[PDB]
Amino acid sequence: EPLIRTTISDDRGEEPRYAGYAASELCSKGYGIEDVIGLLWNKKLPTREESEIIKRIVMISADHGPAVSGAFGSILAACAGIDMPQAVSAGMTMIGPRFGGAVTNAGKYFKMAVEDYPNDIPGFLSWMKKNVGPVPGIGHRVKSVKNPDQRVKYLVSYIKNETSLHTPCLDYALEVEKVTTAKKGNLILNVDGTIGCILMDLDFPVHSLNGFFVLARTIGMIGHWIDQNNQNSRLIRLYDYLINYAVKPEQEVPEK
Amino acid sequence: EPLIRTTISDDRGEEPRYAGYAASELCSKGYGIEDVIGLLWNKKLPTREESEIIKRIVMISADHGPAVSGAFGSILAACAGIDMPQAVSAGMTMIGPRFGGAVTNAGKYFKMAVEDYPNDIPGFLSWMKKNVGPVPGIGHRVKSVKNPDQRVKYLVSYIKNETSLHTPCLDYALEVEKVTTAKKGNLILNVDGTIGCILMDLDFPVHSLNGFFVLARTIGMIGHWIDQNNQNSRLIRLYDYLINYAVKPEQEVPEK
Amino acid sequence: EPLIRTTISDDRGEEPRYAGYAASELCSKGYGIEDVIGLLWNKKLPTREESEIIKRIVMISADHGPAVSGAFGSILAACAGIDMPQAVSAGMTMIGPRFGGAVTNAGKYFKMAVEDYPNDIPGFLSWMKKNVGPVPGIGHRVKSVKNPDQRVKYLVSYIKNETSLHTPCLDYALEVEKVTTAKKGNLILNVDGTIGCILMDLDFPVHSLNGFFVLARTIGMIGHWIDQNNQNSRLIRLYDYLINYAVKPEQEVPEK
Amino acid sequence: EPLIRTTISDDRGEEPRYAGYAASELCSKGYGIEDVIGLLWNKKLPTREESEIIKRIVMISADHGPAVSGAFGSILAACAGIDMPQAVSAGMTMIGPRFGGAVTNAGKYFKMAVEDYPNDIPGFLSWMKKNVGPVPGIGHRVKSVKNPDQRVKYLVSYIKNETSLHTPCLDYALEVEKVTTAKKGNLILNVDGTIGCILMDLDFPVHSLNGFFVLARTIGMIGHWIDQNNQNSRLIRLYDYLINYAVKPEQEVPEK
Repeated sequence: EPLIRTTISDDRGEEPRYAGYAASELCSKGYGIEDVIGLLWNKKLPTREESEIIKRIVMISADHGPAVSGAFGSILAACAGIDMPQAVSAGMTMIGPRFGGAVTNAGKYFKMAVEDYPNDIPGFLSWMKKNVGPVPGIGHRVKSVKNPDQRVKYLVSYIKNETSLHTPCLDYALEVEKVTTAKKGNLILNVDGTIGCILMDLDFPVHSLNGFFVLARTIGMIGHWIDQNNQNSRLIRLYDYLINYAVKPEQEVPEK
Repeated sequence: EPLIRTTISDDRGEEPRYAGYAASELCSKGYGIEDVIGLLWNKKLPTREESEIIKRIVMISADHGPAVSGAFGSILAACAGIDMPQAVSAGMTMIGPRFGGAVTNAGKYFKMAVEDYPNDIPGFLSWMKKNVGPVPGIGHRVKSVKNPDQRVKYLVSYIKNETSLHTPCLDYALEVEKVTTAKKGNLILNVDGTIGCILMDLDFPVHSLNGFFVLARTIGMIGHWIDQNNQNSRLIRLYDYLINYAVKPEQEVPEK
Repeated sequence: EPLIRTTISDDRGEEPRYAGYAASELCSKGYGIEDVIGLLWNKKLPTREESEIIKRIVMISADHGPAVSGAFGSILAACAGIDMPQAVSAGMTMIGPRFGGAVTNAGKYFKMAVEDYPNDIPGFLSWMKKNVGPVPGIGHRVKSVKNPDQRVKYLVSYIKNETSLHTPCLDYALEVEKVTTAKKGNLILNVDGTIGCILMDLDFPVHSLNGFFVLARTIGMIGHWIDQNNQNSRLIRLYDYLINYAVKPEQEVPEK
Repeated sequence: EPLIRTTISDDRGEEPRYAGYAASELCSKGYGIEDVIGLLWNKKLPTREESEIIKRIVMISADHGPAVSGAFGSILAACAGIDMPQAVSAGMTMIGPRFGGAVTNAGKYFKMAVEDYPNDIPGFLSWMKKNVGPVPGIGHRVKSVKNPDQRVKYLVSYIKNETSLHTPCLDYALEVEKVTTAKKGNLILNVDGTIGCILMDLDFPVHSLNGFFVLARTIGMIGHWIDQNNQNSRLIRLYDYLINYAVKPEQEVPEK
């Protein structure tokens, strides 16, 4: 009775087979990292145009500076003298509802919009406000109509002008963006919404969606760990004035 | 007084700059994930031939089945119902001296061989036996002269026949392999030794070396998590006969 | 302006204050680890009976062998040569819906049972079957009416015969057990259900419930890491026959 | 044939046996968490004096505010919406050479001092300066002769006045402190040095020393996670002025 069942990778031969294809044969025939991602996560070789999109999603989301949770977690561990894989694992642990997770929720709700509200953006927005609250993939702290997110503008322009891919989730999100930005300038289609829609339009299943942010941000977290080690950075201690000690009154311990 | 100092990535503009280059501009000009890796880990755009090698190292090492520590850790967490980033972080935590770590040690000692024993393989082997023990990057449990590692054979053949790159560490390791395999057939140049030498020959610094295994194996760990979730796999419990309970004699608790 | 707000601990003096009490003063006056747990997790010094219960919950939950996810994760990392904190972090990552998490759900649903179905076990069981699935805290793979869980029998007997604590959630769960075990012998009140109910009955906040399993099992995971290191245990590799390779048929890679 | 060998815990009976003792029997006879720690980490029931020391080490070490790496890592994950076990695993990942790790080094080097430099503090200090660097367990950022660490003063006073335990490592460290504090007021025997020496003097195995900091700080990290969740704390973003962007000059991407 086997303990585990696996379907994606076979290491038993002279080299691993990813969804039935020999790793060196993928290399030899000119395939890339983006193609191995499609094979191991979706058991399907991407088409030429899908491959170009996967490559761009990873490149555009590789890093977003040291202030955000994943990179900061990796930096904190690097400065505490932790080895690279363990430091990057601490930063990766930050990926969830507030850091990267909106990719999945945006994919889910824009897919629902296409299926249940195809010719009804007001109905979709009304249902979202009532049942979810803010629309996942809409809104940014600083990026806006006046200050666009070039990561979004580039990905959208590339998929629309350099591919023939039909993108109904992304198309719907772009129509919603026109409405939400008319309400408030900061209500843009953000990079999580963009990637979430594109991945649904590339036929990736809902539970694979987070893989793209996890993998891409690992590139950046490894980079931040290397950077801190190159600088011989010292242990981080949060400055006292950055902490609000809203603690209980000091008390004497009562006798038992 | 800033809390942290960063040198690799600037998110303050319309899009991130990786070692001074705009992410969308790298995409537009036909660069890939392998190029973003070079920028974020080494602050240098790889040459055309270096880029082809980085791409192949990642593709060849993306996964090696579910039995090994990283993939198995990710599977265990997936079967316990843990979300993808946290499950992959558990598998990534396994990367160290026995799982992936030999890449760094092989790079270090073959670089030392080139510098200190250039025309003296017997001297290098004698020093290694006395001061280290088995040579890192030499030996495999099942792969041998009779059963070659096609991952090694492919990477070596590609860098030698499809690039003009000078590879002194790899060349030295290949010369050592001829000697060690003459001693015992299983003493091949393994994939860790191969990649470790190539990365030293691509001028990556010693402490960046582990990034390649960490990033590549994240592709596979994400895949294994998705696979277990697609199958709706049940909680793993190690079968009783697989555990040797070499426990102490059962004793009564003494009165205090 | 402050980055974080904290309410539980103040390190600024000659020693830390936990919910207002000096650590050495707690030691001096004969308080224990269980008292520090109550202070840091609930900002309240436990009463003597509450302290006795917290102590017992931790002792009973410290470990449950090497086959379960947390201990096994810690062992896998120990055998891969990973340092103790990082190895224990990998095992801790396994704590979730299938490993330990049922403590919180059992607490939540038995509290709901007391409030919404006080004299109606059939109504509670019907609602649970329809809206949740199997009742959290009910059932075990091997423990049963014939083979009782002495951890449960002890905790129940102690709280009923050695304390005056009012336990409505636990009382309800015990009444449910009388019904479910009459249906099938394995439908016992399990240790997660027992602890979850007791914690609810102790008025511990819903957010804190998982702390008890996390802390207690850390004792066992540290032990397993030490044990594997004392034995100089070798790298674990899952035996080939324990893996079902339900992989895709081998295919040639198509030309681009 | 078995995959793993275990010696500390047996779950196969009606309840787990820790180093041969039944968990409920330890509870019944008045033993505590500190006794379970001795059993699972050292396979020996502590004596009453050893038990009192273990209890105090854990209580004194439970937390040291939110500014330090472990607690801060747990807070960062809590504020990113990560579940408790995974958040605490991120904080635990910070435990290493700069955060908690000095306990082991101080134990190791003060044991060496007793064995190799018994009546020779200048010889020990000279060897340490030449071969190690700053003496592990000596020095503090803010605690000094003028501002003592009450955690140290309490533990030292308790073991000297309330036990008959022979403490040669601790005695040596205290003699070193008399010399180093005469050189500079901040060169005190710190809490890591104190605990490390005491653990060595208790004959705990070198492999186990880190267990005490890992376990104790898990109490605090769980507390910090609960605290942030009670407050419904927002996502942390490191303020721009706290980051020094020492980035490369912006450049155009060259054509391939």
